[PDB]
Amino acid sequence: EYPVLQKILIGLILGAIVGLILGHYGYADAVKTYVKPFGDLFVRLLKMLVMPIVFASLVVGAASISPARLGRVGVKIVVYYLLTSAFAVTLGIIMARLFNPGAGIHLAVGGQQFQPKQAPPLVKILLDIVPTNPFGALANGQVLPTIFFAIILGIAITYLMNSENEKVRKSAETLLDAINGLAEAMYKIVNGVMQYAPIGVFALIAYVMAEQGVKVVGELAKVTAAVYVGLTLQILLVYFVLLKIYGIDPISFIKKAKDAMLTAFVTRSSSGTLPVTMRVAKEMGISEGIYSFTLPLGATINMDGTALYQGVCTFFIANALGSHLTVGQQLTIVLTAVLASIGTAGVPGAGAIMLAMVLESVGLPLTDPNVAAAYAMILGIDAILDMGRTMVNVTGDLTGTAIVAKTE
Amino acid sequence: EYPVLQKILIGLILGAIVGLILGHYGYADAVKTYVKPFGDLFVRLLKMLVMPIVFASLVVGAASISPARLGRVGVKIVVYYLLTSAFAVTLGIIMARLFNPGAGIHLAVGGQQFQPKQAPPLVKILLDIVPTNPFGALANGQVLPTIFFAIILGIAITYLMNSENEKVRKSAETLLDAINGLAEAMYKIVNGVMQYAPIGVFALIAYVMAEQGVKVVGELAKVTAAVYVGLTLQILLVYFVLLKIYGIDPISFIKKAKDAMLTAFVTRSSSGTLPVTMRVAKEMGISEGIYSFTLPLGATINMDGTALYQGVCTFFIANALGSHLTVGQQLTIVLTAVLASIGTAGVPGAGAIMLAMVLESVGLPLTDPNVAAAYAMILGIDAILDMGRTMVNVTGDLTGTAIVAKTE
Amino acid sequence: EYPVLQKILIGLILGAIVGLILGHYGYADAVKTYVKPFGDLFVRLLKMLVMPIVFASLVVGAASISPARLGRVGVKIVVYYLLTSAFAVTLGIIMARLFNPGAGIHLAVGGQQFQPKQAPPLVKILLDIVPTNPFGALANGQVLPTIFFAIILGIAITYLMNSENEKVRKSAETLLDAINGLAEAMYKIVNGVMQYAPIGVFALIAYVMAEQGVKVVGELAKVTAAVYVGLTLQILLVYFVLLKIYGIDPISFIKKAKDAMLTAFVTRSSSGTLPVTMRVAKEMGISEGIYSFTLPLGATINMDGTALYQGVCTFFIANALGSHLTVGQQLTIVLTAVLASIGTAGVPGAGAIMLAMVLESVGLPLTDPNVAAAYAMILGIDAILDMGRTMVNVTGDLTGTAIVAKTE
Ligand SMILES: N[C@@H](CC(=O)O)C(=O)O
Ligand SMILES: N[C@@H](CC(=O)O)C(=O)O
Ligand SMILES: N[C@@H](CC(=O)O)C(=O)O
Ligand code: NA
Ligand code: NA
Ligand code: NA
Ligand code: NA
Ligand code: NA
Ligand code: NA
Repeated sequence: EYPVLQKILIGLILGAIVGLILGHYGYADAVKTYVKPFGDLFVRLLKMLVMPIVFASLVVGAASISPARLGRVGVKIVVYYLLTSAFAVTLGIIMARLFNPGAGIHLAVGGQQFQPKQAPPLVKILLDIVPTNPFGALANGQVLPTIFFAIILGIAITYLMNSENEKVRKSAETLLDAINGLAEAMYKIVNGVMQYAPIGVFALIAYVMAEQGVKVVGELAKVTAAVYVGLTLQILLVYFVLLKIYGIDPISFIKKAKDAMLTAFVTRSSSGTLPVTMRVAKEMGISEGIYSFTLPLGATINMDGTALYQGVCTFFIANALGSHLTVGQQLTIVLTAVLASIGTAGVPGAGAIMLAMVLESVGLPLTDPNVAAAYAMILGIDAILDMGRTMVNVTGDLTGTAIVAKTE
Repeated sequence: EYPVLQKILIGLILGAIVGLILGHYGYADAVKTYVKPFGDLFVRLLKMLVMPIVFASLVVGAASISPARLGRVGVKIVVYYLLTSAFAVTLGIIMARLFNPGAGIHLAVGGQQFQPKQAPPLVKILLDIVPTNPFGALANGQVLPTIFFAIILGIAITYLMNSENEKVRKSAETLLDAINGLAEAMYKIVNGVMQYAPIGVFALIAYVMAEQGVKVVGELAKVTAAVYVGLTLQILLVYFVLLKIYGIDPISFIKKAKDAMLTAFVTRSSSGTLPVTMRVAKEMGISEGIYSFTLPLGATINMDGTALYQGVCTFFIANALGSHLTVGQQLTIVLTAVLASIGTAGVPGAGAIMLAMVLESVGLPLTDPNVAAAYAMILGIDAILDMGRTMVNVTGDLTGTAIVAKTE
Repeated sequence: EYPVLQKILIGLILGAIVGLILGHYGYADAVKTYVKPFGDLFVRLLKMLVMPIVFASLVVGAASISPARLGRVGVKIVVYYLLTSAFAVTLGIIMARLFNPGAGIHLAVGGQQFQPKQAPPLVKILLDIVPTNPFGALANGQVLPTIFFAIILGIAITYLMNSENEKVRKSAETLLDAINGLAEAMYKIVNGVMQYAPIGVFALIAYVMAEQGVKVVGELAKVTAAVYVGLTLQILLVYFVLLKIYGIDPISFIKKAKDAMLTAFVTRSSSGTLPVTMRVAKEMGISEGIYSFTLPLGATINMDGTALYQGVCTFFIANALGSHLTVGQQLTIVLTAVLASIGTAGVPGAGAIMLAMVLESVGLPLTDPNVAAAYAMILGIDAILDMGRTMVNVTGDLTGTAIVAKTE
């Protein structure tokens, strides 16, 4: 009974209210132990679907599309991704000069120290996209190396169709069918898991507002508004405009990508949201060729929401330490924050941990006593910011896929 | 050559003789390094078949029968499994009052103090039944999450069969067929492995008896006879009885379930016995809809043998510690042992580890010096006790499966 | 554009020359960070293919051929492998008495010490050949357990083809197809990756010669000649001969095993070369039933080149230490090095680590101050000796598969 998109808006509005109120009376722990378990289940059920929906769909996508098209799709979507993420930092820097976050605040030094993780070599990150055991890749996480093998196998399936033989032609047929069976099966599960969505959506914002909704006051409120307006200016001033330029109706696009966004926002897992956003692409008739490859890649590569968050936050820590950033340093963030955004995981809370890499680049390391105590205020409300981020991170990928789709 | 059921009975009788003799002359070391490995190969060979046989069969299972039907079957088998587990504890309690194991014996306090392995939250265990990577589930054991994803998968295939499409209807059929292929194959294998069964049976008891046969004398003899006749009354006073009331011939049931029951007794791994118990279920012509779900679920959930074991051993420790248990402390045993038995793994010797959980609830902890030296005497003959447990643990799943089967 | 078998030879010759030049002028680090990655990309690409190609092919192979044939092929190949490995050591010893590596040399003692790894019991290594989760076998490396289960599955698919049922016989057919689909699909992928091979080959020797080429002077040069002249005399005197005897024209055998021999040489992974060496088998038209099972087993069991290397080194150390080995100690190397060779991993540089095992049997342990400092000279030019080893390790697998196929 009842429409599904309504249930989520009701679970979202009611849950955000129920969270705040329950949380302001000090029931931060009563929500976590009682409410959260239902929001947890919603994420768990989705994660389930990620690996099969991604692997199977993309073998069929790479079998259906031309190997010259797939490669063209690739270069087009990377150029899109890179420029959207670059414009996203500058939008968060402009939002950090418009609003002033932590302008004249002096924070309690010596409270908490942090320890930055040494990032692995670029060579190793790049060579690691080619999996040495595809069964291993599936067996544990690893969407990117899966993407790679999938395409290669999909492509090989096509070459086995052109075969003179009959025994080969059929066995290649039999494989691709069954793989597509799983694919089609998965897209059916996501609907069923979307049926639980409202209950899960309710519980998740109830937890986030109950645990952190009470700390969105003071200079942490002004850093919050700087972000959410900045992200709102990313959806309108960038996506709505680039969809208008490419002749796609931007209003009915939000109609088609509603379920992805609300999941991304609440779930705060770009990775987790993948089977919803992938269905949302099939909803709007984009070829399994294109969206099977662009979405999972964009799940990790394209993070406009994160790119922006790391901008406004770099400025926050720079304002609450006294000294401002050079006009040459403002262009040194744009590069590193896009590099940090690419590198960030499609998992909850990973942006703030990756914000540490864009903090050394400007000159204020996270081992510095007072920088560390400033960072800890932001990490205090990170799950509030995380919600906006992920949603834009996800919206960005779908916007891209739609554009590449109309071009071909 | 030769009948196979006879071979296992010869391997069992000869093995337990050769083991008791060799072990009495102190050749526990020789039988461990020389004979036991042949009994291991049999165990290994069985484990092998579990993942593919469970998964592949249950996908077919959930597609084969109505999603409503599977639901009812579930509620029916859970109501079966709980009541049979609760009857099992009370039967062991009467067996621990009929006999007095550890009646007037004092033990050498301080030999070995045991240690708390903190249990995980039930909310987490329950949440853990949903697998976040179906591959990762299969990849490493994990029967329950696989049961989840399997049913879910199967159920989705059914929906693709009712599709208006042709390309969707065929590729879903193709998939169900391939997965059915695997299922069928793993049944064929378990027949093969069942030919090595006698050799592996021989070696397995030969080791259990060599290692622990001698110690089954004195008060430990009384506690052994307590358990065994208690288990015998579970089969004759509960299984034989409930099979009659439901209109299934108890003796033709025991004939068809023989291989399963023997594997279980010798293997002492309710979980390793799964592919034999699953074959046995198919041998009695039961539907893959029913037994594909019930047997793997019951392999972990329904442990009447473990429940009865924990019963008698609670009374054993209580008698060896002097003070008896109240009528309300005995009704407190019933509930905790049900939890402990369900919570107990289908792996060998695991119930003695969960016995500690049912000893905290009465008021006699495992870290208390003289309880710890009383529990060590039990752990000393646990392999002799484990054989019986596992056998009844597994018999009950088949009994329950058969009963729900006839009713449908 | 351009043939492949030409491109590889130009990459190897130009690459071995560019390597030696760059490294002699101290750029051994420059090659390692710049050139080497390309050569690693090749290895990742091949490795990708090993798990699906080995599994899918052998299930088809074992379903393709008679379980009596496969059994016979197995005993024929094991005999072949053990005999050729034994002969390889006796050839190495004859090279190391003809040449005198480390005759009049006395080394700087005490610089470096080594740590002998504790090898697990043979019974444990044998038992672990049966997997306990086939999905865990694939998931992480584990060619041998896969091999085992693959034959089993293949043989079961067959018995399912003889069933009176329609629904069983078609599902058995469907599964076999989809598995075969993948197998055919992987072989095409190797055709593609072999296109990158010359770029990979060029880089991989650039590295090896840059790092260790310059070290091949003095007494270390005399050992390198000893191993190579031996390995050559294994190719001509053992393969070219045993092939002619069995009636396969050797000259065209080398022609059709070119891609494998050169991948093995440059890549140094007997293991990672397998998808090339399995294709090369198919190219000369050997039955899948035979090479699906001989070649992957051979990758781990049959290492003529390693066995030879261990012979000529066991004679280098002993020469540097001063006191010679007995006639009965030479025959003690023959036995230990065949053993060690069988045990030695299909992975780059493993024979050297395994050389310790054969050294202890002659009475010169690796903990000994001066043995450990001579052994570090051998370990210095290892990649150099490893290239030749690996090639001859693989060639004997193809020679064995070829011979055994001709006898049927
Ligand atoms: N939850 C965010 C993580 C981040 O913003 O760093 C995402 O997956 O996009
Ligand atoms: N062998 C028993 C283990 C136990 O009951 O503790 C089983 O798996 O059923
Ligand atoms: N690279 C060699 C290692 C060895 O010589 O043991 C091989 O894979 O065969
Ligand atoms: Na994203
Ligand atoms: Na990212
Ligand atoms: Na059980
Ligand atoms: Na249990
Ligand atoms: Na080899
Ligand atoms: Na080896």
